[PDB]
Amino acid sequence: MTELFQELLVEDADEELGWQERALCAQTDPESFFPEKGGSTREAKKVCLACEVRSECLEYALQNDERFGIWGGLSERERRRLKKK
DNA sequence: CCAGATCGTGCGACACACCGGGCCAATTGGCCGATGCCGTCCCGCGAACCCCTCTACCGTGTTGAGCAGCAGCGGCCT
Ligand code: SF4
Repeated sequence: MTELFQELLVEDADEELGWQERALCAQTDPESFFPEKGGSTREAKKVCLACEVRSECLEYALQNDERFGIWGGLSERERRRLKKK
């Protein structure tokens, strides 16, 4: 349908700062990614599943070692066990 | 002519609509409490850092043009 022939051939920016700009969650409620009280961690996991820079997000999160929120489709203890493994 | 598409109607299934129950998984996220390394500070000494002081064969010198005010002088006036 309205796919623009996979981004088409009309582009003038020819400039990218980094993989932040390709983040899908930026098009989405930030609050849902930090479940307070008990919360849930599956809808935002589904959102991350379709992210095109999931690997980069996971790598950056692990390298900087944030212990809050859900990054790369994984929550805190998945990151912790991956770090410990 | 007359037979399937369309639709009427019917029976069933049925994917949930409800609105209410009764428990549970995941997943907590706090810092609880205990343990440990770094920032700040107070000397301790020493290198340097800046200021002050003194040395007595003796030695004695660095263009043109325009406009205006002041000093010297010739010459009355008394
Ligand atoms: S993987 Fe990272 S960048 Fe992508 S949507 Fe999830 S949190 Fe955002």
